[PDB]
Amino acid sequence: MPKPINVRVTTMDAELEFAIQPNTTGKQLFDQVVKTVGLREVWFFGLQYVDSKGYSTWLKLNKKVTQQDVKKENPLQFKFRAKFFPEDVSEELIQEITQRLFFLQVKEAILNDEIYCPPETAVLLASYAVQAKYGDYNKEIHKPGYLANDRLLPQRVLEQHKLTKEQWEERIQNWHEEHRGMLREDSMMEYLKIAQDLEMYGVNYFEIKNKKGTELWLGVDALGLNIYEHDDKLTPKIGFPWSEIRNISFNDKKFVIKPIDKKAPDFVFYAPRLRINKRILALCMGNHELYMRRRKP
Ligand SMILES: O=P(O)(O)O[C@@H]1[C@H](O)[C@H](O)[C@@H](OP(=O)(O)O)[C@H](OP(=O)(O)O)[C@H]1O
Repeated sequence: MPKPINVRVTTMDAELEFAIQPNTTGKQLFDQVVKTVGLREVWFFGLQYVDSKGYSTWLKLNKKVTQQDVKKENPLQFKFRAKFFPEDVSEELIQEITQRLFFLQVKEAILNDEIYCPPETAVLLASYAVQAKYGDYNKEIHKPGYLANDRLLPQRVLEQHKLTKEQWEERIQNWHEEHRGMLREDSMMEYLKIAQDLEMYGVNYFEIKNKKGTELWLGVDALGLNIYEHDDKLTPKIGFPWSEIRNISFNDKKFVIKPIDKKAPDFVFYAPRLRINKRILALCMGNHELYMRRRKP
């Protein structure tokens, strides 16, 4: 009689562990996590893991987690993260819990430079993050240098020799002071409001190439498909909202965008490995279904 498998699921700010059955499905496991967290806006999330070959991967709901080549470790390692992003944080993130998990994930991303962010904006962001952690600024508790141990800015901004840490840190203090009567909840939501407008926010980039053989970037967001030149991942060269796409399919390393736009050329591009296009497709499918449920429903 088969022994249970140990699994470790980690949210941005929590450690969860379960004892799964040899025949448990990704869906049943997802069900457990969500029920345990009390998350309701489930359509945004999913479970992430690394496969035996080393790649990061999204867990398939409709299968036995045991049949998904997830790198064998004692407690199996899983990461609960947001897979899809809303079009407007304010209208779609209702639960206080969902709001927090998005703030925590987006912040990390900013902090790692995964999402470009102008220095002055970065400081402005950092200030809300502290109002959320340290509450209101009290001159007696929050003595100067109360942040010198915090990770607040990306390493990219600190490289601004125009100022120094303590300088940058007091810049943030100014903005912290200005946020006095602000709730924790509200501050995290302002952070999200400011970050959702950043060009690189919510877009999944993929290294691609066209007929010509030229390097190109492919972005999949909640709103459609964007093709970026190489030196610029902020501003698209050609776009394709979900309401402008008639059909998208891939051949081996062949991707065809069929535009609803009756008298417009099909856009075609080639992606490196096959398992890549496989995932690019899954995202398109997802952001598309989420795009519809926002209108037609
Ligand atoms: O029939 P199953 O048990 O789902 O078997 C396949 C498995 O779930 C893959 O992970 C999935 O790729 P995605 O990650 O792109 O879903 C593939 O989809 P496909 O058949 O549409 O390639 C499925 O066929």
